[PDB]
Amino acid sequence: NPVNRLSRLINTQFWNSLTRRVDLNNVGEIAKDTKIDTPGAKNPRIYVPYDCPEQYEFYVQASQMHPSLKLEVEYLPKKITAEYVKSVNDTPGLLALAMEEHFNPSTGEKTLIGYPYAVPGGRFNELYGWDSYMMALGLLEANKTDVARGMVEHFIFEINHYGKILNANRSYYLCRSQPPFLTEMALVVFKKLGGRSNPDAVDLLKRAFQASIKEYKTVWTASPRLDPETGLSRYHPNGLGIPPETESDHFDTVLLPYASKHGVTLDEFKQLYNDGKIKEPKLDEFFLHDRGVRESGHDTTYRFEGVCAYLATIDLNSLLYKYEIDIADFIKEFCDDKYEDPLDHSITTSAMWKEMAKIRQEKITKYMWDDESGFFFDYNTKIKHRTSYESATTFWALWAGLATKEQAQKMVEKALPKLEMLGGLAACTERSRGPISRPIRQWDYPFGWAPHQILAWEGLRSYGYLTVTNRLAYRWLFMMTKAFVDYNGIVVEKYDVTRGTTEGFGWVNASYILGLKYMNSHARRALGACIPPISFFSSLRPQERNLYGL
Repeated sequence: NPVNRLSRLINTQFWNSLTRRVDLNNVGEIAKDTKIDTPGAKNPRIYVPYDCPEQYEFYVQASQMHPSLKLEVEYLPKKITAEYVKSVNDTPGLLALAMEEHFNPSTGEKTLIGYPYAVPGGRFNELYGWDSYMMALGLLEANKTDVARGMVEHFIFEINHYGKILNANRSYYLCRSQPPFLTEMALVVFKKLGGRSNPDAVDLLKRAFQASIKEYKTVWTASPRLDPETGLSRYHPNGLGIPPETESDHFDTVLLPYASKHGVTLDEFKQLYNDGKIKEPKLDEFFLHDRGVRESGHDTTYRFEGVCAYLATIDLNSLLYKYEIDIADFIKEFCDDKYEDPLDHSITTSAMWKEMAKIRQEKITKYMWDDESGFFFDYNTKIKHRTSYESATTFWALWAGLATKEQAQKMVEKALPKLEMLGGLAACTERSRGPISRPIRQWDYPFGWAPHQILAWEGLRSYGYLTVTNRLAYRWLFMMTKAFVDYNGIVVEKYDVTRGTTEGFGWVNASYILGLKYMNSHARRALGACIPPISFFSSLRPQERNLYGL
């Protein structure tokens, strides 16, 4: 039965196919990085934080053992600056990550072994960003909890030494973040570990929340990302010049015009830009939004083409609302309601945090909500004006819990129909994508994406619309199954939710196990048979058709 074979292969072989764990012999293998091709990129290189000597000694010991790799091991500046990153663009490295202490039990000798993590696909080696949240949900259902907690340990380390959660732990990503989830990623690994009853769990929860507050205070509610006027935040990272790791021809077409306005070749105009010698400020702005897109993780979409860095999206501000509520909880429960920040001696009560969330809610409802069409549009903060773009992310408001009971009912009724295609939620309505000529962007209609599905499921089920989750979860699980059958045992990164023709893919895999949570015996049987959603709902007694909002 196909849904049992795939499910079986996710829970066992694919997760192992995607685990990574850093010890003294694979370091070379992991740190090898093709994405950049200059001289300096020829030897695998790892960079260590300035204040981690025990870990420096580790990777140096490691580099001597398999010296044929010519692995280089460099300490990082204490003060990591956009100007510095721009320099190491030609000498790129894999950033050191978390590491757990393990001791000999009769001699007592300390050993380092890297906490384990998961890649998004057999064609990667880096710990990626928000991907790791979804994947951690799957790993927890497959009772591989060691790998889920592993990644929380890494995200604390990333925040504590590189100052943010990174797109992925490589040198050339040090200036970009990803959508923040660490609060609820901490919570679920906490609950699965034992909750208050596991002391190791309660230690991890506290660390992950001390670190979460640092991220909130110093990344998202902090300039340049924070818009002071509205109070909301934008994906607006630092960073200089052309992103190195791209396809070399990528920007060649947008660069060529300027290169000829300045009367040089493409290469010379590239070098002269990276060296700061070009005052072409709208080109400086283009690359602002590109780096801003790379931070939203919606890479790319016409929702963000050239506008991303000025947009306070429902995406990020829904996630921050979640941070504000999860943090109030942590303080009133584990800090006796008095959290003083060890960095700046800032005394906050959980009442205060809740108050932060209350105003976020009002602000988001103010600039973003549209009681006619049912959506939460993004708000532009330079043009000071709302968008017409209907995004699947409007449901993050429910995932986070900032929308009112009244608002959700309006969204289910008026907005969910503009987005619900054959196999689930398209990333955006057909209207808002526009026409194609203007190539198609992969986060746009007709594509639908695992993270959008997973968040809308939990978000609907939170506001009481589980009957609607069940219908949506069917259309997804079905379309994934018929592909694994037809495409002859293969799983795919993105899916067309409008029509349908060896390691899995992280959050796709995880999307499957988590949607099966939502299916009864009858439904699984109809899935095994590859019965399309219309046929199957049709085949049902109206009492049970009610279970799918029909």
